[PDB]
Amino acid sequence: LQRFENCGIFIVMLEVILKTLLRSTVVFIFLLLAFGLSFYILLNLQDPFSSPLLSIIQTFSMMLGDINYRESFLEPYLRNELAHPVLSFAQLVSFTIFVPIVLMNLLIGLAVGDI
Amino acid sequence: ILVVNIKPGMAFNSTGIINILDTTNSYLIKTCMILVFLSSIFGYCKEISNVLEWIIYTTGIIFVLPLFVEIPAHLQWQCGAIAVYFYWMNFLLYLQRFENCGIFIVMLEVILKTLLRSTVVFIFLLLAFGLSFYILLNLQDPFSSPLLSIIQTFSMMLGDINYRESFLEPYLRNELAHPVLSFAQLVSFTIFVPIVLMNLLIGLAVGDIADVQKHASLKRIAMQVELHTSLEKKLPLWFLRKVDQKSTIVYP
Amino acid sequence: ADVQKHASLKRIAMQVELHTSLEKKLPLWFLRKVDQKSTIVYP
Ligand SMILES: C[C@H]1[C@H](F)C[C@@H](C(=O)NCc2cc(-c3cnc(C(F)(F)F)nc3)ncc2C(F)(F)F)N1S(=O)(=O)c1ccc(F)cc1
Ligand SMILES: C[C@H]1[C@H](F)C[C@@H](C(=O)NCc2cc(-c3cnc(C(F)(F)F)nc3)ncc2C(F)(F)F)N1S(=O)(=O)c1ccc(F)cc1
Repeated sequence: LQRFENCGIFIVMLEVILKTLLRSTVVFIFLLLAFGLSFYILLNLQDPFSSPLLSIIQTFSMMLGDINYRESFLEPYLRNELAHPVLSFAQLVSFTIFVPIVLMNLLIGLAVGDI
Repeated sequence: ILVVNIKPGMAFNSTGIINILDTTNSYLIKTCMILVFLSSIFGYCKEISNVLEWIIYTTGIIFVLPLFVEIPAHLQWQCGAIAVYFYWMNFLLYLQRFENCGIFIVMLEVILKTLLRSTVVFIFLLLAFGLSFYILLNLQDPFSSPLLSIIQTFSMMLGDINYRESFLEPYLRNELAHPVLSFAQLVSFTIFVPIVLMNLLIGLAVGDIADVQKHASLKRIAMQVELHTSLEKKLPLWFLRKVDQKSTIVYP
Repeated sequence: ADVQKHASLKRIAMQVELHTSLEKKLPLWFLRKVDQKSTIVYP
């Protein structure tokens, strides 16, 4: 579709943002790996974090701002199923600040700036 | 390597993993513990970057103290969850030396400081909802205590309000004590904080990252020049004369 | 991004409008007691 004037500029805008997002992972995958390996320690008794790979896929999927908060922090806390409660909520807010808010606004800053 | 080969919560020693004691990774666990311990005692001697290095080395020791001193399994992994996190968070602050990484850490430093100036104001906009939902929704598990109420009303700000599970399903069972005011506070939240504050933060984020990109093509080179001159101020002069070079050829 | 055009002036305009509103309403002898003509700084 790049060969039609009606289409090609939206694929220039896709090429430009996808390449920008790619340069950004060479830094921020080491941010994801901090949360993925940390929630593997803190939430290990739960199905959705049971293994380091599933924990990094979960913290990848939480990125968009859908943390499943009641289902894996609160309902476990009110049943003592959290092993490290004071630190587990401190890692919840550290994720919520750094990723759904800081990184996902940093990427709107890049995308709006480039497009 | 010491994390992913041991189930989190099990005590361990150089001899292996305790449940029973078993030896199936013992040479890997022994060598990784000695390497982390050495890295931490040398880490103190090389002593926000300066603060994170204390949090890492004072805690990565506690995760590995069972190389010498037996410790509660809970304290070993509660330290592991902190040390394993801050090792990777602080790895980004080493990436600033690479030409093509550092500008994204500059854009992270700028937006994080911009959000923190905005937090000194809007914590009181959170605490208004956090203590109001503590009154209006007290019969529900997520709002059972003022601290849990403020954690829940923090976590709602992304625009994930659990509306059916805490307003409408409770309303259709008369479990809301103050129904008219409870829905009036549900709208007042949905306006002020997943819409007005998050669109304000996107306004700050775009406005100041599009200003880093105004200088980025110079900031790359200014970081490199300040790095290489800092090393010329710290390398001994004979080494610079042996290693530096007056002319170079290129073959395109 | 338009408030951030004026922000570095708007900080000061808010401070000037605050301090001049108080300077109109504190009683005249109080300003003459308090409003010192020079100040030193030690960097
Ligand atoms: C660069 C940042 C942004 F801020 C947001 C996010 C992103 O959308 N990046 C695109 C991307 C992802 C992956 C990928 C593949 N597979 C996994 C695994 F292992 F989990 F399965 N993870 C990531 N590969 C290539 C790309 C690229 F081509 F687009 F560049 N990333 S982040 O670093 O992943 C990330 C950061 C924080 C966080 F909390 C969670 C994740
Ligand atoms: C400044 C505003 C933004 F618009 C959005 C949001 C945010 O992401 N700020 C980052 C942040 C949060 C916390 C924090 C820690 N711990 C709790 C507690 F008590 F709940 F556990 N709450 C907050 N600390 C430091 C930072 C900072 F360093 F980044 F600045 N905040 S807000 O004020 O919190 C907030 C506002 C409205 C709302 F409806 C809910 C919350």
